[PDB]
Amino acid sequence: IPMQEIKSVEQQLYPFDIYNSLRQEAPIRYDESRNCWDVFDYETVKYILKNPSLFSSKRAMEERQESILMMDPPKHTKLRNLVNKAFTPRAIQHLEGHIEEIADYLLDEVSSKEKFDIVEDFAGPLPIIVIAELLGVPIQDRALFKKYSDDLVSGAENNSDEAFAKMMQKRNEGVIFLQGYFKEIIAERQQNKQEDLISLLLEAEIDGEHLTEEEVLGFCILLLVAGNETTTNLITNGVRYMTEDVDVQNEVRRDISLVPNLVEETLRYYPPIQAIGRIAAEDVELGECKIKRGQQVISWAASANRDSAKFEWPDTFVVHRKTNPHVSFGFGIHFCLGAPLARMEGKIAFTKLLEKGGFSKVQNQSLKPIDSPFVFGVKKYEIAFN
Ligand code: HEM
Repeated sequence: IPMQEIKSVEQQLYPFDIYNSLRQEAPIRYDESRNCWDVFDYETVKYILKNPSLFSSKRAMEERQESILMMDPPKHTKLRNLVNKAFTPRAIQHLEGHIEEIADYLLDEVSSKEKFDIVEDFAGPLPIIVIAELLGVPIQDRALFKKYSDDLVSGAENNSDEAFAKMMQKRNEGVIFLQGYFKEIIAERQQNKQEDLISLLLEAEIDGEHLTEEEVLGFCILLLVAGNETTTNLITNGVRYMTEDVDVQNEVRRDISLVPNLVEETLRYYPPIQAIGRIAAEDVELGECKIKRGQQVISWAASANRDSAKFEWPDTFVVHRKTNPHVSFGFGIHFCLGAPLARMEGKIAFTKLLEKGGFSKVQNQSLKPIDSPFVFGVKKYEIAFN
């Protein structure tokens, strides 16, 4: 359910001027229609995230509990600490070759094609293949794995009651499949360990505590939910920017060391996740606004990422920033566990693309935004190499 200031399709595809205006009028505002507080300014987004005691990640138990994302300390702290070791930049760095092999593979499958969808053909599959490798999905089981991960976040045929129904069947059908499949794999690895993440998670120990199989199960479902579409949107949003501003593409193709800046600046400018939800746990005054216990507090990273108070040239895509303290991965204790992996898949994806040569956006597409108003990315983006 989107905010009323976002009217057309073209605004969903570039709402940043809208959010910027809103940030100037009211850094905090209550939207009666959506029954929530929106926060647009960086300093107050940072503060919300940095104070889990005031602003909670907990959710109504009717909605699913996506593992650590929807926990508060002290529980969140214990579980994160058990899954942490596997996601640091050093821990995953060794995957660079495999991720390179995959991106090479995916681009080789579209060589004689004169145009292709970066989503379906490249950016969508890369995270699925990688997290499959990482988790320990055998290669021979990827097809169904990919299929229901795809199904997990599928769009709709229309925004009706009929197609929203159909989609939610499909999504939920995938969560069920994936819960069954992992439950099967967790169990497999529970009694015979393999050289993979699921096994590594089962063996973790901190203060004598282990994760339960159900915690590993839920964490594995989270990695797909949290890790696939967002990374896919990173690669696609980046390819989108690099075809909207070709000089940026060509600058980075010539100084390939700029790709890490390209990735952070894509995250800042075209953030795959544009908003973070919290439920207020106490009454708290933000500026002059009186936020009450129980109220929903949406912090907009896409607005925050462009705050004149924190970022120079906030509406200009710059690959030479000295710091890029966006909140596209959040901030604080819930800071994306997958940022090193997303940053590496992002880096490799952009590199292989640039090394293949110039590429351009294909003429006369109807760019279709992702349905959620918390997500920023497109369902399809056709490009062509020259
Ligand atoms: C560009 C890609 C990604 C973006 C933009 C992104 C964004 C985020 C954000 C904003 C949060 C914090 C949400 C909150 O504070 O409530 C988060 C959390 C998380 N992300 Fe991502 N994510 C990305 C990729 C990934 C990947 C690839 C993985 C793993 C494969 C991953 C795993 C997680 C997990 C497990 C959490 C929960 C951490 C916690 O709650 O303590 N993310 N992500």
